[PDB]
This record gives sequence, C-alpha cells and structure tokens, in this order.
Amino acid sequence: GEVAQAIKEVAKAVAAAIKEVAWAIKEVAQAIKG
Amino acid sequence: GEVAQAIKEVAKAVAAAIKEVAWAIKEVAQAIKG
Amino acid sequence: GEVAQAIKEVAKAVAAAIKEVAWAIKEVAQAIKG
Amino acid sequence: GEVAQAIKEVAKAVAAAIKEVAWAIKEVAQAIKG
Amino acid sequence: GEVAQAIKEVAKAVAAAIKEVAWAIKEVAQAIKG
Amino acid sequence: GEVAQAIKEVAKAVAAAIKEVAWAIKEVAQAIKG
Amino acid sequence: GEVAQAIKEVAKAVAAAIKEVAWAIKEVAQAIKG
Ligand code: NA
Ligand code: NA
Repeated sequence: GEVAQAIKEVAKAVAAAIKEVAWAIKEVAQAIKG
Repeated sequence: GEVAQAIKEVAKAVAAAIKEVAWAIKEVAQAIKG
Repeated sequence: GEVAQAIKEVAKAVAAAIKEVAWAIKEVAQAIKG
Repeated sequence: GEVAQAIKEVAKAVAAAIKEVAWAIKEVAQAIKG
Repeated sequence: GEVAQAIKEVAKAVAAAIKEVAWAIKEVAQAIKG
Repeated sequence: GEVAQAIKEVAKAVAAAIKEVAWAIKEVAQAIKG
Repeated sequence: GEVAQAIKEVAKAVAAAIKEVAWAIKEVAQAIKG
C-alpha cells in the first residue's frame, strides 16, 4: 500500500542520510588522529 | 494519496537536510586536516 | 486534509531545524580555519 | 482532530529541540574562535 | 485515542533526548573555553 | 493496537539512540578537558 | 499489518543509524584523548 511504502521510504532515506553523518564524523576522528 | 505524498515529503526533506549536516561535518574534518 | 497538512508541517519544520544544525557546523569549520 | 494535533506537536517539539542543538553548536564555534 | 497518544509520546521522548544532545554540546563548548 | 504499539516503539528506540549520541558527546567534552 | 510493520522498520533503521553516529562520536573522543 502507498502509505506503508511511503513510511518504508522514510526509514530507508532517513537512515541512509544519518549513516552519511556517521561517516563524516569518522572523517573528523581521522583528521584529528592525523 | 495526500497522506502518502506528505510522508514521502518527510523522507525527501528530512533526508536532504541530514545530508547537509554530513557535508558540513566533512568541512570540519577538512578544516582540522588543514 | 488535516493529517496530510500536519505531516507536511513535520517535513517543513524538522528539515528547516536540521539545516540550522548544518549551518552551525559550517560555523565550527570556519572557526577552526580562522 | 487528535491525530493531526499530535503530529503538529511532533513538528513543534522536535524542531524546537533541534534548534537548541544548532545553538549549542554555535557556542562551540564561538569557543573555538576565542 | 491510542494512536494520537503514541504520537504525542514520540514528540515528548524524541524532543527530550535531542535536548540532552544540546546540553552535551554545551559541555563541549565549556571544555574548549577551559 | 499494532499501529499505536509500533509508534511507541519509534519513540522508545529513537529516543534511546539519541541518548547514546548525547553520552558520546559528553565523552568528547571529557577528552578535551583531559 | 503493513503500516505497523513499516513503522517498526522506521524505529529499527533510524535507531540503528543514530547509534552509528554515537559510535563515530566516540571515535572522535578517542582521537582527542590520543
Ligand atoms: Na571529506
Ligand atoms: Na556508519
């Protein structure tokens, strides 16, 4: 159904974007270590 | 449907904004490295 | 409809607030760089 | 309606909290500048 | 209604947790200043 | 009801995860202080 | 039901992603400490 599919898109898109934030923060850690 | 379309808008808008956060954090990493 | 409109308000308000976070992080990068 | 009002409360409360995060990050930038 | 009440709980719990993030970031600002 | 229960699970899981972020940021503050 | 299951997926995916952010921030704390 369209509502369920839209909610699954929230899960997918928002989780993926938040994982991009996590990766950027790992890049901060790497810069500090360097 | 309007509810499904609104939920898709949450996915799109919130994910895009979170990506902006990731990019800004990458700028912090670059600032430290430099 | 009121439910769809409320969900659109979540998209708008939450995305805008997250963009403010991104901008503040840009300010951190600028501070580090001098 | 109660569901629409509850969703509006999500928009208001979560956006306001995220703005507090943005402001705290601005304070970090000003600390670094000092 | 149970759905409206659950949505209100999202607003309450998620906003409160995000405020804790803001407070922690203020601690980082204070640590830098010290 | 299953929808209300699922929404309550969003409140619980997401708030708890955000609290982990707050703690991690307190650890950054401690690292800077030390 | 499909809507309830989709909402549970939001809880799971978004919480997991936010935990990844917490772990990345811990890496920053460790980098500062080192
Ligand atoms: Na980068
Ligand atoms: Na990650």
